[PDB]
Amino acid sequence: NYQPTPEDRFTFGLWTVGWQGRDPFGDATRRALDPVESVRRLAELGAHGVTFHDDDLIPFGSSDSEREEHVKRFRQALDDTGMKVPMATTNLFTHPVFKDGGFTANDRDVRRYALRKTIRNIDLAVELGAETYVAWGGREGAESGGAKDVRDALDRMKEAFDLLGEYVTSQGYDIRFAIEPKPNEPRGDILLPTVGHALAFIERLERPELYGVNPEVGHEQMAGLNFPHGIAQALWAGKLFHIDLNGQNGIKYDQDLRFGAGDLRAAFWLVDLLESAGYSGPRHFDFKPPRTEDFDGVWASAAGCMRNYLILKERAAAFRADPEVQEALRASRLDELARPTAADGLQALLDDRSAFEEFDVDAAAARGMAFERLDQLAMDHLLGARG
Amino acid sequence: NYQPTPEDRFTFGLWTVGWQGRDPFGDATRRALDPVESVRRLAELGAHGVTFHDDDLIPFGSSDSEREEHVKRFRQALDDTGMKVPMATTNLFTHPVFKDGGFTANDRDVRRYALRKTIRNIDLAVELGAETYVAWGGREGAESGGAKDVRDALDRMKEAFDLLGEYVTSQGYDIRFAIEPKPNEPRGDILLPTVGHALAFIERLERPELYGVNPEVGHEQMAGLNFPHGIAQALWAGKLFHIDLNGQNGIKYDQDLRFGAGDLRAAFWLVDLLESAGYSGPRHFDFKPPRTEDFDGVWASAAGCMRNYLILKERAAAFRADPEVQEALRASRLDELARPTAADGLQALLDDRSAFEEFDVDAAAARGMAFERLDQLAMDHLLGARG
Amino acid sequence: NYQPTPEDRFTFGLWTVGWQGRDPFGDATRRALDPVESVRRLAELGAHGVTFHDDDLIPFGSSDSEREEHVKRFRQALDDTGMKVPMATTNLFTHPVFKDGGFTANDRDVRRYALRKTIRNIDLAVELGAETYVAWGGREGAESGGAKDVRDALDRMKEAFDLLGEYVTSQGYDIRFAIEPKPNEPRGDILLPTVGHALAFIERLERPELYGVNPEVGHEQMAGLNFPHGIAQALWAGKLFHIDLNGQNGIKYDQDLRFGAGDLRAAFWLVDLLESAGYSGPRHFDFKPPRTEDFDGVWASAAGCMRNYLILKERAAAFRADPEVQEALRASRLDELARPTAADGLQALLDDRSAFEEFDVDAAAARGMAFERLDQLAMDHLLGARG
Amino acid sequence: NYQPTPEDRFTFGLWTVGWQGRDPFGDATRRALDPVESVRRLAELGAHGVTFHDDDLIPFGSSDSEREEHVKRFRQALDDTGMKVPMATTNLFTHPVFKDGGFTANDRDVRRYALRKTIRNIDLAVELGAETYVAWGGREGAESGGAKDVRDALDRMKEAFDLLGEYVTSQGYDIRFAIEPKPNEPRGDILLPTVGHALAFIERLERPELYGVNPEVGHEQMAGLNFPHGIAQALWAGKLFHIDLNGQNGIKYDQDLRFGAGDLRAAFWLVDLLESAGYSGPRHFDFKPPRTEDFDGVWASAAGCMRNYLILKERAAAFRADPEVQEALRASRLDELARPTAADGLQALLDDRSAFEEFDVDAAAARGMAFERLDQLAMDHLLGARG
Ligand SMILES: OC[C@H]1O[C@H](O)[C@H](O)[C@@H](O)[C@@H]1O
Ligand SMILES: OC[C@H]1O[C@H](O)[C@H](O)[C@@H](O)[C@@H]1O
Ligand SMILES: OC[C@H]1O[C@H](O)[C@H](O)[C@@H](O)[C@@H]1O
Ligand SMILES: OC[C@H]1O[C@H](O)[C@H](O)[C@@H](O)[C@@H]1O
Ligand SMILES: OC[C@H]1O[C@H](O)[C@H](O)[C@@H](O)[C@@H]1O
Ligand SMILES: OC[C@H]1O[C@H](O)[C@H](O)[C@@H](O)[C@@H]1O
Ligand SMILES: OC[C@H]1O[C@H](O)[C@H](O)[C@@H](O)[C@@H]1O
Ligand SMILES: OC[C@H]1O[C@H](O)[C@H](O)[C@@H](O)[C@@H]1O
Ligand SMILES: OC[C@H]1O[C@](O)(CO)[C@@H](O)[C@@H]1O
Ligand SMILES: OC[C@H]1O[C@](O)(CO)[C@@H](O)[C@@H]1O
Ligand SMILES: OC[C@H]1O[C@](O)(CO)[C@@H](O)[C@@H]1O
Ligand SMILES: OC[C@H]1O[C@](O)(CO)[C@@H](O)[C@@H]1O
Ligand SMILES: OC[C@H]1O[C@](O)(CO)[C@@H](O)[C@@H]1O
Ligand SMILES: OC[C@H]1O[C@](O)(CO)[C@@H](O)[C@@H]1O
Ligand SMILES: OC[C@H]1O[C@](O)(CO)[C@@H](O)[C@@H]1O
Ligand SMILES: OC[C@H]1O[C@](O)(CO)[C@@H](O)[C@@H]1O
Ligand SMILES: [Mn+2]
Ligand SMILES: [Mn+2]
Ligand SMILES: [Mn+2]
Ligand SMILES: [Mn+2]
Ligand SMILES: [Mn+2]
Ligand SMILES: [Mn+2]
Ligand SMILES: [Mn+2]
Ligand SMILES: [Mn+2]
Ligand SMILES: [Mn+2]
Ligand SMILES: [Mn+2]
Ligand SMILES: [Mn+2]
Ligand SMILES: [Mn+2]
Ligand SMILES: [Mn+2]
Ligand SMILES: [Mn+2]
Ligand SMILES: [Mn+2]
Ligand SMILES: [Mn+2]
Ligand SMILES: [Mn+2]
Ligand SMILES: [Mn+2]
Ligand SMILES: [Mn+2]
Ligand SMILES: [Mn+2]
Ligand SMILES: [Mn+2]
Ligand SMILES: [Mn+2]
Repeated sequence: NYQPTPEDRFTFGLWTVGWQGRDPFGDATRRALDPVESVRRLAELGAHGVTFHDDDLIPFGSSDSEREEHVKRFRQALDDTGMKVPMATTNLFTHPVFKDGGFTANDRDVRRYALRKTIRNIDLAVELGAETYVAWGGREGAESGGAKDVRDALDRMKEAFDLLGEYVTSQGYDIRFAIEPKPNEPRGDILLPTVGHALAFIERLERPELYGVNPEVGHEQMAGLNFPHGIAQALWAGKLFHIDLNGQNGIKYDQDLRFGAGDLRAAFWLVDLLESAGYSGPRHFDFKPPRTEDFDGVWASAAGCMRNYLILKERAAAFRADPEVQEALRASRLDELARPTAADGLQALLDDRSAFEEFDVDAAAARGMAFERLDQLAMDHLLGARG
Repeated sequence: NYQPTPEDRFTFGLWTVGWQGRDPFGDATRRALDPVESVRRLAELGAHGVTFHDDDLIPFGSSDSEREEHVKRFRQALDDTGMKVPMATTNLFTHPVFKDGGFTANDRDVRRYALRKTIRNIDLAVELGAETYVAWGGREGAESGGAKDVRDALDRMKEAFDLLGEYVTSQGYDIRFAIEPKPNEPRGDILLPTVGHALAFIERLERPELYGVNPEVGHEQMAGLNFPHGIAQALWAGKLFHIDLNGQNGIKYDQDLRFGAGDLRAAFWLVDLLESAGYSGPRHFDFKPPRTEDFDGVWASAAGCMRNYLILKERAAAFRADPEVQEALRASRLDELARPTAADGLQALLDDRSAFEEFDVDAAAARGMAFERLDQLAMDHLLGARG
Repeated sequence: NYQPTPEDRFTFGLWTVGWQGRDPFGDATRRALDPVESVRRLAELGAHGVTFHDDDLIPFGSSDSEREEHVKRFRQALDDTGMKVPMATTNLFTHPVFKDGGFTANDRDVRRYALRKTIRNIDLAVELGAETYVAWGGREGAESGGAKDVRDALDRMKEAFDLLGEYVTSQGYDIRFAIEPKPNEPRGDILLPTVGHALAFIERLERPELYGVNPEVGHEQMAGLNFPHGIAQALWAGKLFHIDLNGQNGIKYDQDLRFGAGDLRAAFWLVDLLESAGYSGPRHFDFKPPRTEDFDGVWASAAGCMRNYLILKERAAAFRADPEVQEALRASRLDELARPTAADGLQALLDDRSAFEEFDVDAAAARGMAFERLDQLAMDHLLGARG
Repeated sequence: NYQPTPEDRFTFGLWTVGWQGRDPFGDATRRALDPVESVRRLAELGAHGVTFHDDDLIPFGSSDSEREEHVKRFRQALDDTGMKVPMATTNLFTHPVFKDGGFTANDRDVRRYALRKTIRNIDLAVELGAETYVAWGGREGAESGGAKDVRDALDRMKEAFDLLGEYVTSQGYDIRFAIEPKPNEPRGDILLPTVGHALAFIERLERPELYGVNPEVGHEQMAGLNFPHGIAQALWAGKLFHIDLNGQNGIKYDQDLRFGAGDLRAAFWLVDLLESAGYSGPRHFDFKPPRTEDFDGVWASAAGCMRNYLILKERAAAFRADPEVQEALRASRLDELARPTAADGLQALLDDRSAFEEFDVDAAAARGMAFERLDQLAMDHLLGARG
């Protein structure tokens, strides 16, 4: 049961299963994985494809010829396995040159370099067939208030994305950008810290249609935000281009637990919303097998990502299909929420005495919402306890 | 020193100093304040003006004759003191009818009622000279995941704000709207939980130019976010129509401490930003004197709000004027951040070898940012260890 | 399925199902419940018993004769239904006199009054057969740093509990005290903010054996702490006298959701630990049906508390009984954790070359912990997805 | 002004200024610092001393001859500067062997190794003149609920500390132990997560008088707790053996900002408490110059730590000396808090009608606490708006 297949569109970053277990207080506990090994093992587990930072696939500082060779080996593995590369991204955070940012470094020469590094890898992404190009500005921010004028930083962020827009437009590429928010870590505060801030920003870009969000479960949870609500907003705006799935236990460092771990109920409501909305993008896992684990545990953790998505999918489908839930949805007036408030228009509203002068506010107030019964059906479904 | 005058544009909600001290675990510790007394006492302390919810000024359910009497008394005290009313707002949260929201209540009739109640108060705000009308959707949200389809709720929110914009335009009113975010409380999760989410939503409205944000110090802090950063993004977008100033000690219930209390450094960096940016709107305090206090403490706390703003203004000004700080700003390349990355344009960037093949990435990486020195000069100035 | 009965030892505060829905931003949405009604309805749902604050059962300020009458009616209901009263507590937080605390009010006359109120209700608790007397110092704390010398406050807290100890000892009562931690709300910071701080404090009391903790799921979660870890510590110390069960979604105001809601996985690990440890005290629900609900929803929410405990119990028992989990526990060396580190003693340890000079650190390092596979079995069990 | 001198007892970890800037998302930005250089540079800035983990001073795996060489060089620099070594500690977290803990690793052999590694360094700490030996159980904990039986882990922790106490007693060493709490990071939840939990644990040890706490400003803040309150509880218990001073901006990853940065008011109230209490231990900074910084910024940040302590000391002293503050303290009844509730004893309290039947609860309730005025005088003093 719950065996994933390519139809489920599960993808993994090379850096996920490849994470060697180095944390701020600890050395690596696992050897480096060859990207080819990761492609084959994930394919065997039922993955649809993989994603990469430039520097995951090609060691920083490789010559043109070594770079060709890294890419060729990886392509070969993709071809043998049928694995795809739906997304790609830039490492603008590891090299010490990026210590104050890539696109919003105070040093202009660094910001230019950030863009050139990005553009080179956009060409590679396109060659590999990537439809989304993720930007995570992990170094864009500050630890102190006078280090970063955030209005200037946003000008430079806009300038950078606008230039990327012009680049992909000039080349005739079908690739869209997805901005991945995170509120802090490894900067004290990161710019565009949440889905909202990234959606807002995108509207000020010269070609806003080329840009969307790549939200991450744990990142919105590091600001204590409701992740399914934020995905709903992104879907309402037409901007959910990609998603990173994982787990997180509240407000703390970014844990990057396998999906289903962390806030299990929020995972449930998330699957429900994505499936209800018909989200057709990759179900991409950005997680890290804990450094406690050997390679067998790495693969178990990867497999558990996909397993939990499928169990949740089944329970959410069973919840939405249950006629008793559908009656509960009516009792709670979810159907009334979907009706326009005033299709009759402003003047009709103002002339409607029953909306104000004759509104019996106490009778409306007395109506229970029936949300707890609804939510207990949802719980019973999640837990497969439908009595 | 630090005596506020009405030119400082300090305003207060009636519900601030008028808070009777009822919290979820306790009864009122103070008697109701007549709004006349609030107006007079705040003017004597050097306030510029007051703001109100409809229900602070006119108790819910008042007859027309009671309404006229409450407004007449309030108008006389405004007259007598010279106090302005720059902002007003609707209470769409207290009354049991609003338990599932106003604009996004699942019941349609409640949504229409919310709109009518709002509209009525827009008229009154205009009569009193308000330039901004705030919306705080405190009840818009959910405790449980099935209770609220967030995409439908956002359709309903957009409808409501669009109708309000249609109303003010049809009436020829100069007033603009400001959305005040809050992440949670009294709902488990509130819709448009942060400055980013509200900013993004506005761009989807029919007349986006009529709508900005009214961010609150404590509310962004309740999501663990950087409030000065949030304000910078609002200013960058042209959307800082109004602000609520107060204090909060991290991620917990909404404390509404006096301005200056809570995160003092963030208060410093906020004042620096507002004053640097030439923000010309009201410096509005949304705070609650703690229920420990009697009426004499109410006034002390309100005076404290204004005094802290002025002390921090002086310290920020001394910081910016210090020749050591200016040299520090240059050593930290804040001036370079303000300049374009690639005003030579995309093709010149792509052709610039110094941006990529010939960029000495180790030399750039080795150059310290000098942020700690800069930040210590800021601390020195804040603490008055430099004048 | 999952029908609760008195054998499950589920209890409810009168104030839980009786909460009228007043929050800091909202009026009551439900009428007051008669305590007799609450006793009968809970009995019908399969509850074992009820708990009370003095002021839930007897309106503050009742005369001796009205007080007798309130108590008599309640006793009658207990007798008809067979409901018990295993715990009782004092309201030292609602009346404005307690605005700076009961036991640690700065005013000495208030602290004395706090003790007299408490002692009167301890006599009533005993008469009703209560074995635990809970203290929740919801008002003990501060909003500002100079208001409360916390060393003095702790002296006064110790003095108060020591006097209560002497009282119950002098009267020959079999009643034990359980201190309920909460980190903040309605004070900015509450004294003894966590299980740890309360356990620590108890060790400085004159008769520490008379005192334990009454931890609450949501309260430890408001400090972002692992609730099952804290219960484990309390059980390790012999101090888990009582427990409050409910749900909470991270770090925010105290939500008091029905149990199972909030952090569902932490609910699972909690049930597992309590059942594994043979906790024999009440399974007491301190929750509040959301103010969205009418009385039918109040009773559904109460019923869902108990239902979720039973589902979780079943899954946790199935997890612990599964031989495949037992092999996984061995693979992860949980059994080795339970063995003494050095029963051979200090000198033997120092003479053991294989523990240091000849310890192959790299071979030990290479061993995977197998925790992810273990945890995925736990997930599969929780979700009833054992494939 | 505010030049530190060695009498101020300011100490620094080698790992503080020596931090090379490697974080989970980035490589080192600074070269390794020779501990000799750290000792010399900190002495010139007016430090009192340094502290170390075994592995900071002697790289993991050093031969005896390398060990002697590293220690000789360090001893000469201590000699040359007059710098003390008041505290030392074990690195039981970096090496992959410690991935599931040292003292509470599930594998027994790892636990024994942790103890032997610790013991060896206790000898060295004593040789260098340390009075305190810190334990920080950074790896003791779990990511998942089944991985760690917390009751068994606490049996193992107690065993370990008891063995260490047996060791120092058998050797006749004057050294005492201090447990440093942290709630999470690098483990999902760490055991003994706060000051309270560590304090409670100590009372269960065989020789509790040998053990206190080494609380860290940022660590308690990572649970959203009040650090000055935590310190007051440690002082009240006689257990504040050592302290780590730094800064943190709320609930997130461990920032380790310089002291003064982060929550400035909490830093003020901490200094007031330490100085009022006559705390005589080291003022130890556990901070990391941000990786943005070069070596000149490293020194600026370290100097900033000491300077902020001294500025805050002066401001707290001026606050306590101000005649208006003294009157404010009396108006707020801080003096009454310091006096007993009922030194007349239980029977006199029970017989005192003024404590109950005849207590005028409305008059007491009406008396304001005047905390806001007091707190504004504190703000004035902190900001230098009063001298
Ligand atoms: O206190 C934290 C720091 O101390 C130790 O030196 C570790 O080796 C370092 O990597 C760690 O992050
Ligand atoms: O953007 C690509 C990825 O970059 C880094 O690995 C991040 O830590 C991550 O969350 C992100 O999803
Ligand atoms: O930081 C604020 C300054 O930089 C901004 O990004 C704007 O371009 C400029 O007009 C403003 O005055
Ligand atoms: O009643 C006060 C409420 O409405 C106002 O618009 C406020 O800014 C919001 O913070 C608050 O709770
Ligand atoms: O901003 C918050 C306050 O504003 C309004 O006056 C409400 O009536 C009050 O109860 C609320 O808590
Ligand atoms: O102590 C009894 C109860 O008192 C109050 O109702 C609290 O808010 C609660 O959590 C506690 O459990
Ligand atoms: O606040 C600190 C003072 O109060 C304490 O609780 C002690 O009893 C006293 O010795 C100390 O000096
Ligand atoms: O390496 C630094 C580590 O060990 C020390 O004992 C520290 O106080 C702790 O905060 C830290 O991470
Ligand atoms: O420091 C703890 C580290 O552990 C992880 O959560 C993976 O288990 C990383 O995301 C993090 O950097
Ligand atoms: O002050 C109102 C309070 O009364 C209670 O019922 C306590 O008996 C609490 O839940 C509620 O918060
Ligand atoms: O103007 C009519 C209103 O005025 C009052 O009489 C004042 O006492 C209200 O009770 C009534 O509805
Ligand atoms: O001191 C004012 C604040 O304190 C509380 O009463 C605590 O529950 C809040 O509701 C309010 O914002
Ligand atoms: O303010 C929100 C209120 O709602 C509750 O969570 C119950 O649904 C209360 O615990 C809280 O006071
Ligand atoms: O700098 C180390 C980093 O390298 C990555 O693999 C990115 O490719 C990240 O997960 C990790 O944190
Ligand atoms: O003292 C022996 C040690 O000294 C070194 O030779 C220094 O280069 C080490 O490699 C060796 O183990
Ligand atoms: O600036 C020092 C701090 O910044 C980080 O590098 C961010 O990941 C932390 O690990 C460290 O405490
Ligand atoms: Mn399938
Ligand atoms: Mn990128
Ligand atoms: Mn600027
Ligand atoms: Mn969790
Ligand atoms: Mn992440
Ligand atoms: Mn991600
Ligand atoms: Mn809103
Ligand atoms: Mn604070
Ligand atoms: Mn607020
Ligand atoms: Mn506000
Ligand atoms: Mn510019
Ligand atoms: Mn049963
Ligand atoms: Mn009590
Ligand atoms: Mn004192
Ligand atoms: Mn949750
Ligand atoms: Mn609670
Ligand atoms: Mn409780
Ligand atoms: Mn420990
Ligand atoms: Mn801060
Ligand atoms: Mn730290
Ligand atoms: Mn530390
Ligand atoms: Mn005393």
